[PDB]
Amino acid sequence: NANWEHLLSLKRQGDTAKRLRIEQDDTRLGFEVDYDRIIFSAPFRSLQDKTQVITDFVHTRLTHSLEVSVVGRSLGRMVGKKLLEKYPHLEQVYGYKFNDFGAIVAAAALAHDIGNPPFGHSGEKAIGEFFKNGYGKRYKDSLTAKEYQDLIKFEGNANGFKVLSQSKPGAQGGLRLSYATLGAFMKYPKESLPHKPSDHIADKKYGFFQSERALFEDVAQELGLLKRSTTDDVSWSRHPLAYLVEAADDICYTIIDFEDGINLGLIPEEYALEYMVKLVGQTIDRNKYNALQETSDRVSYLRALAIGTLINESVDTFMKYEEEILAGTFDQSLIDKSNYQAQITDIINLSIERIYNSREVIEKEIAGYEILSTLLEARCRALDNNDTHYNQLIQQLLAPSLYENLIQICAEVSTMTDGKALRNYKKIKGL
Amino acid sequence: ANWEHLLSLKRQGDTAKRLRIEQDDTRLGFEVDYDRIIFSAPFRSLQDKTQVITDFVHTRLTHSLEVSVVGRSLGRMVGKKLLEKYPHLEQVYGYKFNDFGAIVAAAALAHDIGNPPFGHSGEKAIGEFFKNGYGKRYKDSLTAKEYQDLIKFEGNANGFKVLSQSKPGAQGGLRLSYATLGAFMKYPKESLPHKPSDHIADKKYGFFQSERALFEDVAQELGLLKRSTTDDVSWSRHPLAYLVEAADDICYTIIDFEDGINLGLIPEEYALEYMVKLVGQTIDRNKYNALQETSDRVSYLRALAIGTLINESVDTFMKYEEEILAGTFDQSLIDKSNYQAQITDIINLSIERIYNSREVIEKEIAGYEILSTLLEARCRALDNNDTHYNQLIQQLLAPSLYENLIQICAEVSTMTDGKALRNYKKIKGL
Ligand SMILES: [Mn+2]
Ligand SMILES: [Mn+2]
Repeated sequence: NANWEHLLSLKRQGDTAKRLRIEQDDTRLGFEVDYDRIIFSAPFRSLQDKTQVITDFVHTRLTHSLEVSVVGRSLGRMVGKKLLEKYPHLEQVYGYKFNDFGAIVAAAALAHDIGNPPFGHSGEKAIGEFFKNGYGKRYKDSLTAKEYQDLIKFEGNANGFKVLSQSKPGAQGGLRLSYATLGAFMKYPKESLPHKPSDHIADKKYGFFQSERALFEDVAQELGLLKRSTTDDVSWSRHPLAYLVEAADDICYTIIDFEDGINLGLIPEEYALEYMVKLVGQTIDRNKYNALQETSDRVSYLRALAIGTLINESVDTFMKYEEEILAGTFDQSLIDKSNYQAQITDIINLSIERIYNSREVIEKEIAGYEILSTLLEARCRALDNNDTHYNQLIQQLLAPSLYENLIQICAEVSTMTDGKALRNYKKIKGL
Repeated sequence: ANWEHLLSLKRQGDTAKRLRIEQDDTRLGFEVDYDRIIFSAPFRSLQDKTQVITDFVHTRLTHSLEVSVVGRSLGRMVGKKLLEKYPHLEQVYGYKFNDFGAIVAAAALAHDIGNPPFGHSGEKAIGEFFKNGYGKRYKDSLTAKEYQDLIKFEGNANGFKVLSQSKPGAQGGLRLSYATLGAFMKYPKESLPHKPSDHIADKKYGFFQSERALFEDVAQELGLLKRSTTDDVSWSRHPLAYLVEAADDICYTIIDFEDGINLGLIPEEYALEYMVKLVGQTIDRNKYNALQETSDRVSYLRALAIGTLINESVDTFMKYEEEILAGTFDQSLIDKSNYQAQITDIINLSIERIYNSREVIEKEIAGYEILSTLLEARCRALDNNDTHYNQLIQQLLAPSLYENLIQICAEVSTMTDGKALRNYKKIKGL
């Protein structure tokens, strides 16, 4: 069974001595510094020019990441305060405070989208398609089964972990986030294989590439995560705070996708109160709602309330199943146990029908397949014959072990802004 | 002046006091303020608002987030020292060091939220419209202060308006805590008199006549010191305003320099030359030399210089803490820095190579045309709301005379750079 004293590790990669919570300066608390390191990092700043499914210029992945980190800070503060009541020795002996849990969830949430390719899950699938059926199929017999699985099922979560921890000359350990933050980041503590060994949400995807396996082994050992398999296919039970990072993300994309689609016209405004009345009625001020004269103001009032309702419930679900999560025996997400799962489901379904299957979004994702394939092919052909005049040009333009080279090409194409990607694609194509 | 009152948790419309000891620690009013700004439409609109350069990767949103991060750190470090200097603030009123960081962080997060597009040129295009352009005609129908609001339109005062604008069903706007609004107020003065002293608090003004009564309520709750010797009102800065200003000062000095270097406008060699004193005692030379990319090298130096400037600003603040509390502090915290010469060399280099570059002058020249055109259409429709064309302009751009003109200026100010150009193009047929 896992221990909250080890799960709240302040260790950073390469540390030679232990970091005790009591001995920290509260003005420079490890977990809070993690948040700043992310805000100021080049991968986070690049989210300015990375659009979500809809490209209205005011629907960015930076805003999503920001709002997920805010909701995440709330979730972790409230759970953190209840956990210190249950296990008083964590504050009495180890010096932990409730804002520590707030900070861990907030930093992991803030970073949760940092490694995703452009164009959504279509972007991930364009990359996988490239190595499964495109030019990149040629590498299959030179890679291990799990190196190849990293590629053909390329996963933005796992690319995220690489962005946060990648060593470079003069920058060992990447952003060097606290291990507790890295533990909460990891929604899927498993390798690419075996694929979907169970129906648990933690088994649905994978969380780290082969290139990062040794790194997460260090994190998992320090946190004391529970070994879920020892069959040479490593996987662990989720760090408890990872459920809150997931819940914050789930809450935001459920409610705020709905809001956005109402504002963009894709969802008639009538559905707003219809799908959300159960989630708001115990807290809504009817007088205030009927005075608001603008649709955007009405639906954002409803969204603030729906999000408040879901945070409060998610805290309760965590505390109820707290011992099962600590044992690694909790099989669902926090949101899967919500009493509003009927309402959440109808919301998600309407959002899919009217937004994610809208003609604009389908078009952006189809063009994304072509943009990502073209960039991957220019990179891989340059890797294969670095001697030609053209491939040396391509090398100066796009990038000035075989598996490490391929995964790095994937990481770099994935972290390109939409601006650099399209401009470089157009250049390659003569447009 | 008393830190008990300066740290007020009041929200607009309140009928009873808000005791710090009775706040829920997971719903603290100062931290709620941050989240309200983060989720607000005006803050989201900074996504499509460019700063000096249009690279899509230098937005007013990223600047606002980084100023707020540097402000949280300042508020935090200063807060602990204030609480150790004034222990009754914690043992009696229940304030905590994280409270100062939250106030500074919220005020800093919002500090650019009312700024017009196209930078300081945007502000001057709005003023010229009312001083010598079409808007000149209203001068005889407005008090001196009402007109001065227009001819010297100020992004800072527009930000206060945005944070507090009442609308049906939304009294008080974001309803931020009064301590946060105090921390936001860099220029607690009205548009007149114009630059009374050479003090930075008097270089600009901070609230329009439309918001004068709101800030009067704020200044009274917080117990700010009236420094005005006339009917013209003026207050000494809320002490935390010095930290909000310092966070902004540190970020635009160092990060503009970093941006200019990474963009290509400033040669790389100037990085170490201009920042060696700011980083000499904390830089790891082997780490630096091991960094291969210039971007990563300048990021390292930027993090180091900000670290030095934050520490020095905290020390400066506590050194002059009683003078700031008494409203007798005459400078910015960064004005008192030992690296004033390095800072000035850095600012003057950025001015020469970034702010006067051809690409920035053209954007500003174009910004003038865009803002003047939108202002004239809205004002002509205000004057003759009866014609078919002016009703059309009313539906597209906006679906008491001073109230109407200050509103038109606020709306033109908060338009994204994108909406400004598109609406400008429709008004011109493209
Ligand atoms: Mn997300
Ligand atoms: Mn600024």
